[PDB]
Amino acid sequence: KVNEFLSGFTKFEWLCKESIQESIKKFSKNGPTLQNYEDQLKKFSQIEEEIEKIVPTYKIGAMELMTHNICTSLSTWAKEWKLQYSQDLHKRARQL
Repeated sequence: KVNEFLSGFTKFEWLCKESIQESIKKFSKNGPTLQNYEDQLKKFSQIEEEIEKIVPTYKIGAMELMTHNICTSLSTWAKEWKLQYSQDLHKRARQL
């Protein structure tokens, strides 16, 4: 049951791979539009919605889990991409 939770949450673990700078740099090399940047910020806010959606806290048999730790991890991981987006926005302004 833990692993079922974990499988539902691999999509959220995607943060760990996406946190690499190379992914955001490939997407930035794509030269996306302002609407695209806004779409990534919005998908990011939706990620945050899922981060607060840590409702499952069922005691796994006779074991109680610490979900707030996971939530905090996800939130920090998250914040990474927003700071990345601000820093690339500034250099777009620079070049153009």
